[PDB]
Amino acid sequence: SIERLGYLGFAVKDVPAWDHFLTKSVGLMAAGSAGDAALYRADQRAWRIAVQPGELDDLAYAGLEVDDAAALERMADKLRQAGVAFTRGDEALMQQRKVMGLLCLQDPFGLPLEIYYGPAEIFHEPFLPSAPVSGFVTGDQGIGAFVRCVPDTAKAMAFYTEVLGFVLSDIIDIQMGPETSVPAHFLHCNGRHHTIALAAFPIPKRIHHFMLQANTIDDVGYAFDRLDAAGRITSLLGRHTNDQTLSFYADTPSPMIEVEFGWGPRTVDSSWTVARHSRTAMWGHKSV
Amino acid sequence: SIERLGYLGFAVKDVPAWDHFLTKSVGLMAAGSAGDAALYRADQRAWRIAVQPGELDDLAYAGLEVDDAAALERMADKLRQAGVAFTRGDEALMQQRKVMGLLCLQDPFGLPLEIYYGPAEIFHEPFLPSAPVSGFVTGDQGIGAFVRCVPDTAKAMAFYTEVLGFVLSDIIDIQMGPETSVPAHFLHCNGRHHTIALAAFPIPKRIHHFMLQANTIDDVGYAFDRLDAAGRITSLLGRHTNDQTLSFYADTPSPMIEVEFGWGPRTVDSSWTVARHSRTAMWGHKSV
Amino acid sequence: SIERLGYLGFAVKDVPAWDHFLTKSVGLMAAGSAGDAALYRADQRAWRIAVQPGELDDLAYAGLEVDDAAALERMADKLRQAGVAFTRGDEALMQQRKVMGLLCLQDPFGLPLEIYYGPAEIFHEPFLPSAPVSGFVTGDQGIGAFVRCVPDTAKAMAFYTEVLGFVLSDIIDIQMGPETSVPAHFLHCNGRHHTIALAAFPIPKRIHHFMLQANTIDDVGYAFDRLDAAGRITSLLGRHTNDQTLSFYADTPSPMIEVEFGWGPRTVDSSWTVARHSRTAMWGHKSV
Amino acid sequence: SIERLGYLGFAVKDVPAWDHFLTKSVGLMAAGSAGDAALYRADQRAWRIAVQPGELDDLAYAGLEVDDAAALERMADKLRQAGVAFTRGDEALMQQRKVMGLLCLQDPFGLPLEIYYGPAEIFHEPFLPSAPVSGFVTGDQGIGAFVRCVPDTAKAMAFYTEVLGFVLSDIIDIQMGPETSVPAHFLHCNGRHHTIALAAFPIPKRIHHFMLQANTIDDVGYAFDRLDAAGRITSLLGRHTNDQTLSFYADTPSPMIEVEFGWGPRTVDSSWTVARHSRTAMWGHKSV
Amino acid sequence: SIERLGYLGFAVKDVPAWDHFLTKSVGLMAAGSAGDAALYRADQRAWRIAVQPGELDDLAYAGLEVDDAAALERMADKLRQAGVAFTRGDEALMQQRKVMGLLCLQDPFGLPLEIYYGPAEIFHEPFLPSAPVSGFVTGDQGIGAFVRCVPDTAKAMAFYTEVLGFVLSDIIDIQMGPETSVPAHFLHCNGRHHTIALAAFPIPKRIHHFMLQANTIDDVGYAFDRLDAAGRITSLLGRHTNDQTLSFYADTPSPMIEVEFGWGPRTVDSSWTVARHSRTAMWGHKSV
Amino acid sequence: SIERLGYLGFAVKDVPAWDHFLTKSVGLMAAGSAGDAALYRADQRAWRIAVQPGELDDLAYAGLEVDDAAALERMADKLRQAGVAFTRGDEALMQQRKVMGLLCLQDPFGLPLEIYYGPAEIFHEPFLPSAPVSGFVTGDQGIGAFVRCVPDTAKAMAFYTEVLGFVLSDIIDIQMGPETSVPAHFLHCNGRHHTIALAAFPIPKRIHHFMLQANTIDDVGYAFDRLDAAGRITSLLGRHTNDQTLSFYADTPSPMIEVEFGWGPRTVDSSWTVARHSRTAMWGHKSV
Amino acid sequence: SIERLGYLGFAVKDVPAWDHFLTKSVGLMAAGSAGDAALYRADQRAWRIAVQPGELDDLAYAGLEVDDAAALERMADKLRQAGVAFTRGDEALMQQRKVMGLLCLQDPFGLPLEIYYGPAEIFHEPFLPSAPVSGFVTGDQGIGAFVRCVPDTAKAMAFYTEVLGFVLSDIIDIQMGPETSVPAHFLHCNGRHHTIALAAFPIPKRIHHFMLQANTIDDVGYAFDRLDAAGRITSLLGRHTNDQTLSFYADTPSPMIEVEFGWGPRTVDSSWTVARHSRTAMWGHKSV
Repeated sequence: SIERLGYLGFAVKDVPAWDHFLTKSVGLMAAGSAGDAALYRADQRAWRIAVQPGELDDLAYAGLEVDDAAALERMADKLRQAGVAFTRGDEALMQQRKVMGLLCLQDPFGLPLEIYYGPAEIFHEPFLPSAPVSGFVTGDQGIGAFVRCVPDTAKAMAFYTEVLGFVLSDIIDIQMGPETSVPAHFLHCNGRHHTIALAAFPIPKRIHHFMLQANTIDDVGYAFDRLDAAGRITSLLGRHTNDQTLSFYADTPSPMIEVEFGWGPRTVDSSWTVARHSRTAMWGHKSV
Repeated sequence: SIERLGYLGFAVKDVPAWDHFLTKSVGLMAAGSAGDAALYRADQRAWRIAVQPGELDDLAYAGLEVDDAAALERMADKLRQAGVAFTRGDEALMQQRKVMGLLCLQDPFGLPLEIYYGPAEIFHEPFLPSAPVSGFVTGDQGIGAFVRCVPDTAKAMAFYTEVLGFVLSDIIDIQMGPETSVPAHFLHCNGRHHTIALAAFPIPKRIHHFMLQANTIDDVGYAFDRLDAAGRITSLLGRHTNDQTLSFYADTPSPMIEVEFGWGPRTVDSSWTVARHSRTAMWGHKSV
Repeated sequence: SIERLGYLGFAVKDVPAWDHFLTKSVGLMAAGSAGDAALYRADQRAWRIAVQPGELDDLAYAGLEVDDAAALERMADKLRQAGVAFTRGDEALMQQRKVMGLLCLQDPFGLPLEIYYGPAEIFHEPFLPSAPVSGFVTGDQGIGAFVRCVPDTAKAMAFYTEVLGFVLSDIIDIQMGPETSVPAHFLHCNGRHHTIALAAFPIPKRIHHFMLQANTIDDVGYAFDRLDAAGRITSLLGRHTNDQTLSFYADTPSPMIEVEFGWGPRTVDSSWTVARHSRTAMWGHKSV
Repeated sequence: SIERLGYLGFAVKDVPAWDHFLTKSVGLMAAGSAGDAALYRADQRAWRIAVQPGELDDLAYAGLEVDDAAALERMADKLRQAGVAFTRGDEALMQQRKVMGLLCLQDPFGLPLEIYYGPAEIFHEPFLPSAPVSGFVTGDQGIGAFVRCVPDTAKAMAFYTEVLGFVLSDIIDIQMGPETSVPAHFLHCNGRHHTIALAAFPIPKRIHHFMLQANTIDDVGYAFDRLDAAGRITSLLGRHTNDQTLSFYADTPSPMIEVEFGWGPRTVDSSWTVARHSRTAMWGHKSV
Repeated sequence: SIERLGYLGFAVKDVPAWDHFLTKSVGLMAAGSAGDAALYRADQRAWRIAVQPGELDDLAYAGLEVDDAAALERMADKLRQAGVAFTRGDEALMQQRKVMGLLCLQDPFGLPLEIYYGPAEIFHEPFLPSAPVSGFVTGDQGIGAFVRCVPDTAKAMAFYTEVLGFVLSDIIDIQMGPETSVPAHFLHCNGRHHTIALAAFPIPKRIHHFMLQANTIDDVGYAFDRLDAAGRITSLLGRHTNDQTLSFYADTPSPMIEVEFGWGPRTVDSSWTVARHSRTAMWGHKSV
Repeated sequence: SIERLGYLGFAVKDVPAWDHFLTKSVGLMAAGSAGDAALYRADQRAWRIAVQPGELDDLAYAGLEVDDAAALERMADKLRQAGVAFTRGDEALMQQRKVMGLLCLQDPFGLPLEIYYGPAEIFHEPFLPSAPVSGFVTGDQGIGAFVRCVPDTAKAMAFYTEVLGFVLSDIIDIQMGPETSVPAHFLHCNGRHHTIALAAFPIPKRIHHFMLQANTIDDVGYAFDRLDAAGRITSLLGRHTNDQTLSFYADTPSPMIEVEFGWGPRTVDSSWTVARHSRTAMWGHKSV
Repeated sequence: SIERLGYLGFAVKDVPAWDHFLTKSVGLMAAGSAGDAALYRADQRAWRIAVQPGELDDLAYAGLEVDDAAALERMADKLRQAGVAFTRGDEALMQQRKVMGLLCLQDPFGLPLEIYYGPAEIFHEPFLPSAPVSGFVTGDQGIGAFVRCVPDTAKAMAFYTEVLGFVLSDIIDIQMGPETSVPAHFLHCNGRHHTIALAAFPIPKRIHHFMLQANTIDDVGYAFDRLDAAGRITSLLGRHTNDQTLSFYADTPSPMIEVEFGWGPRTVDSSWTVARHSRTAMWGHKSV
């Protein structure tokens, strides 16, 4: 099974705006380029987020990491047995993403996924944030999480759990209208409460948002002000019911895609009980 | 196997007396109603104890929790293989108990059991006790425990262990008369020393008592005085030989059903050795 | 010297609104009455805040605590030597405030102060909050703090430091207009970063606000939502530069008097260096 | 000033009953005799409690310890300056109490006090309790405490504080009748919340009770049962408002003198604030 | 497999001498009798060592504990499969040893073994040592250990490992004469470095010695002096190479059987590497 | 007495080279300018190091901090009593250094010193290093230290100790030639092993070097490589005998002035014993 | 699978130079001889490194340890199944290496390997270093590591992983020339980041170097100076990218074989992710 979410690639209309957003606002470290993709770091990895020009203004691919070569062949076997089409990344792609091997596939609704092993680390170029952020919580929990929009949550659930090995943490019924709610399913594949959530939102984007976790509450507080100065805040500070991440939300430069910048969630394990929540926020998160 | 005891429902003759008892005396939080049942909370769960009108003046049902949907189907399989009759809770029942799925059955002596998964949590309405109690120890150990009266301990034991997956912790020989004792069997299904004890007491009730565990010794001390002011104390403070819960006992408003309010027990695991004790109390617990 | 701020008395136009505000919103425990004053508790003390009817809609008095009878006589000596008028609280007043002895005086600008020793504690009636708040940080640091408006900060400073024994922690230049700032002086008399701050604000009230410190960040988060539901929020969540209290502000029912509800500040001692800050907030606290 | 209470001597009508009481019930170690006094140990000291035959059935003397020879001469100087009569213990007395030097005096109401230094320790005969008690909390806090009955609390207070250097911790108003209470004053001379309390009780004895502090709550629980088997319990388990000792009370064999056997109190220091309490118990301690 | 050594029974010529030895010297608690056996306690168990009259002056039986009824049936199955004769303890024997079930067998060289489950605990009669010893280390590691003399170590090894499930920890070559050594094999069945050691010593007894582990180094030091006063010391204080127990040895009243009284050994687990040592002592243990 | 070294000002020939050196190499944060001085930060202070153009290529002034206004007047009194000339910084100077008050003087050999209180902090502009350094150890220990060259160590010693209140930590005899050594005296004024060392080196500069302390050993390791890439290393990694700072040395752009970048020293207090060392390095620090 | 590297044997041209090197420089304890091999200790083992005369001037054999006799037979089975030739060490060899059993084989490129169990420990002759080194980190992680030169890394990898059970930790691309790098594969068999690394270096030796890990950073610092005094340093202090060992390198007396003396690495487990690094050093390690 997938061990963690390791990287994200966005294809966007305003590369400079994304560059400023990820560095001066979010605090990531600019790390050069690979092909037409600008690269950004959050830790020791050669890169975590890639930004390339494109009309999509959306997530273009997600990297799903495994721990070694044999694990990757086992994922190939799982894909074959499940009838899921995939191709093996060629040398150029391997070089482009800085990995030792990868399988290219899509989820049932067209999001390209890349299952890989052997990513590049560059400890000789220690991480230096572009804005005051003490650091990000990554490690075995990967880069963070994202909320995947899908037209059929049950169909998406079967794929992510049965094929990729993610596990359901819990569900939140997100009230949309007076008598309309959407059951968001939160899935884990390691200690991070969730790495991918699945929801049938009426949004045209592949994802609703991606989440990064910072080391301290002040990191979050300071980041709020930077995004507020940029005019991008979409939520006040708040804390989620299920993972208890204390965060705020802001718009990325791609319309309808937000970022969640947070701190201090609960983590999970094999004893996590599936439960249901009627609200996204235990406190705060008022929409603005 | 069952992971924990999650809820209890009582059917009683004096609903107002039970309401005052659970709130002003015990300290639980009133949490509205579902159908004709008044609901009470001890933590983040939407409810833990339900009280409905009825002539039984007894425990009407017990909710036995599992961690996910697949676990529930596996319990269904265990019931089928064991020849234990059960039905699937319909939508109305699921809505009534605020769960995602449930199986309805009885133990061999008529106590209705509900095996469920996916309970509702309401972190946006943080727990507020009705009396000075710092909190209850629940979490993975469930709401607490109860002592189930049975006519045939061996028969009850086979069902709870072989069918439901509980495990024997230890036995106490409870001296009843000059040359008469009853062997109480204490069963666990998680870290709580026991969740269900089985005993052939000559009492007309389904249970002898239910137990709640508070966070501090002062919680217990203060609760003693509140129940004493109410004229309900049945035991002085004391500590059990087997789980070493330091507690007192009091009458509930239903005759012959008591409550045990305690603190600081030992917890168990796979290395817990079956042992036998000749007394219920290491110290205290004098009957009054 | 004064050891800590122990109590506050308000004289207000809307006693019921203050009652609801302190209980359902802030979380204090209603504790009966003394004379025409409604009493509120935050801990083991018989009372911490008193609310009496009056047109002032302001702080009517502040209780400044010392540790014993001899300390009180020494404060009397300090007042005499400094030429500050004072009277000794009579039996009725002692009974009213539940103290063993008190001196009644005013600060140079008319705020009545009561220096006392021997307050009443009622551990047999353990604290029970009226809203979900885990508890307040009081103890040797007293009930909290307040910001005292004065027409002459230097004059006020001499009195609070030379006569009462408070000590300057630091200064914040609070920008009021384009080319106008007010130098707020923050004074301590124990580990609390400040107990009284002195500022020449153009506000008609004796105080700008009073501050209570809760045990957890969630206490603060939950309280924000309760005050927001009441329509009283005046600041978003934020953190101060000098004491690093993470808080929000809200209006009390008395116009121009606010409450600050906070968590997690730095504490001080004899090694605290006087420093100057150009902003009140390290992050957040946007005015709304 | 006095550093700690080091020993107590009782003169009683039933020496065998006291012997059984201190050993089999309380758990002290029999330690032979000195003259006509039977000796009992609680720790490394050669003795802590002495029992001699006499019609008093009361406390005959209390040993007040200082840390060295010079400290004792300084106490002599304090007594001289205060006009308090005293004599120097002769060689026989020094040998009898196993000390290097002592001053013999009385408090203003006739209780003999012995101020001493240089007590004997016998680590080569390690402490062995006579009943199951894990140990007593003594050390720098001395053997324990006692409540001294006096006809004039103010007079007693001046002596214990001004002459002997004890310090007021707090006061409890002990309700005796419908409209009658006695203000008990609790005095410390080290970390123990109090070593001597002063109260104008209408009891014919020099003391109301003496208190010993055990290491664990189980020590207390087990001791309760032993004293209950002996028919001596006078209070149920409970916890005091001021020192928060969790204890029970029992009769000694001398009528109107009780023992308090407790655990887990708060300790004090130079920052302890004088406060007043309206009840002796935060919870429990119901009289039986 | 066997979980721990739970009890030992000796058959001796001088019951009074053994009684004094186990109580006044070793510190065990006398606990009455069962049949013609005097019982001794080291902890919460109703008994740990039994002493009965007999000419053997040797270990008469050893109790090997398992955690539950099913485990005992599994041991029965192992014995059957291995062709090892055994009988089921009858009611009288079960009553005599205070257990819920037992299998009676012998090791290949005639030492009676009793495999049992469900021992009696008596927490209402808390442990009280007969001599100054703070306590013994037992719990999941059982009562202690013994060194079993055998004529054929390989044969004994096969039985204890293959049949009973003990595991080899390490070996010490014990030099007997100028060119003669005996390879002692140390076996564990839990965290205790060893519970049974196997050695081909030329001693007529079933065992060379049994070992008890005390809580502190002072326990050991004080015990040394008590056994020295009794004229029983056989070794000076020392520390073993393999388990690093710091101990001394003394004679029991049965000739050629000693006791080892120790403290502070290393404990083991599944990662313990088999190693060989050329000496029994890292330091000390000089024979006297 | 002086509490800590708070700031340093350099007057240099190559401002751009110093700018690159302090930011890209050392890791300090550029913080704008005040007058013709470029400012650099290491923490929450508005500035720590100032660089202005000048032919000196040397330390132009050192800021010595005290905790409050009264402390500054007391230093003025000490200067007056000692006959040391000083002037009071005017408004322009106060504005320039961002302090509430300052005294301007020189040490006996012409180094300008500024004794000040009330420095500016800017927590709303959190520290962001210009190179990968996790942070600096400052706080109550000030910015760091420097080694002051003097022609007469005894004369310098009398001034720094008797007038400014520094305290001798220890001495190192620094071997210069075959039969020539210089006794460097290391002085503290807080927990930092030394803040100023005094040595009669034959160097034309006011100081031999200044020292900054980083949070981790990796900070130091990474910094070494950055300075090595710049061609500035003067010592290999090493650790001092007296403070046990683990550091390396590098040239600043001003000839004969170096920087020491270190980690992990011992800290001092009132119990630090004056001792003498024959070498500067316990290990390493080979000159290159 | 192999549990750890337990010993190394070198065959060298200058035995005295190796003797001085391992004792006076590295700090190992001389431990006599076995046959023509001089023995050296690093801990409780009778020996860790053996040095015998020979023209090879290279590693002559490596001892690979397993935990018991059965484990060794299982390794024999693995060798048989894989078609790898091996012989059983005879009595003389067993005596020579001080082990209870061993299999002699070679890796695919001629390095003799000895798989063994039951090594000799000599706690009665406690370790005494020959130079100031506080101790070495060995225990379950074995003596240390070595870098094995091979002509075919894939072939070597298959043998060490598939046959011996080592596991790939990570890879470093070691740049040799302008457009030439060698992919070093680092393998673990316990918590030590690696025990054997495999690399196709163009060196005539079996190994590039062996590594020892000392307890403290000062151990490393002091050792650097000792090797520098000997003229043997080949690298400055530095820290590796992958295991983060902070070390230096020095020449052994055998040309082209070095020693790495280090401290403070990361350790591994089953969750270690295979990653790739482009440099050997995160910082330092400049070649000299």
